[PDB]
Amino acid sequence: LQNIIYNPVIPFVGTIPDQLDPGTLIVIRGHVPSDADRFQVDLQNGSSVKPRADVAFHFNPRFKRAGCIVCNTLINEKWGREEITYDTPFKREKSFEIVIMVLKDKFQVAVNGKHTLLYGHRIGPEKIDTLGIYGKVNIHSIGFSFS
Ligand SMILES: CC(=O)N[C@H]1[C@H](O[C@H]2[C@@H](O)[C@@H](CO)O[C@@H](O[C@H]3[C@H](O)[C@@H](O)[C@H](O)O[C@@H]3CO)[C@@H]2O)O[C@H](CO)[C@@H](O[C@@H]2O[C@H](CO)[C@H](O)[C@H](O)[C@H]2O)[C@@H]1O
Repeated sequence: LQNIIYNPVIPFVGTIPDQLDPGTLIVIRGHVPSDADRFQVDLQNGSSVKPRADVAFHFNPRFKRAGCIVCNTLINEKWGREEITYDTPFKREKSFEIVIMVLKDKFQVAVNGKHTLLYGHRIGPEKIDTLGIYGKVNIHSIGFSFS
């Protein structure tokens, strides 16, 4: 793995140091605290906050009731149609590994070595240069594998 960040402070906002061409991996290892209601990983076009940077891929584990993962895209401060995954591997008080693989037409996400979800590109992945990690989560490491 390349361009590793260890023990970043959350909220984390970081420049992705190369392009997300097909085959590129983003590998995030961390732990979910006991009081977590949600956290999110955002693949952003920049780091503007007003207007809020467009979010090509919002990957949003939620923990209330049975839990789920919500995926969506933010374009000019408007959320698109949510894509919900109900078979969620995340749990409070458990460590995890997220691997986001960039493919031509979509993201593929594996968590803890197991396929979790697909998310079709809504924004060109060439527009992505910024990794945001927010909410109730502890991140141990971030690393990339560029293709
Ligand atoms: C209130 C809140 O937590 N806001 C977050 C924001 O969350 C939204 C996002 O998860 C979308 C995805 O579709 O869903 C929003 O909730 C919807 C419900 O899911 C749905 O059932 C209901 O019908 O409609 C709801 C409203 O649309 C949810 O609020 O996520 C963004 C982007 O990650 C957060 O903004 C980012 O926050 C960080 C700090 O945590 C920084 O400030 C970033 O700059 C900022 O972009 C926002 O806090």
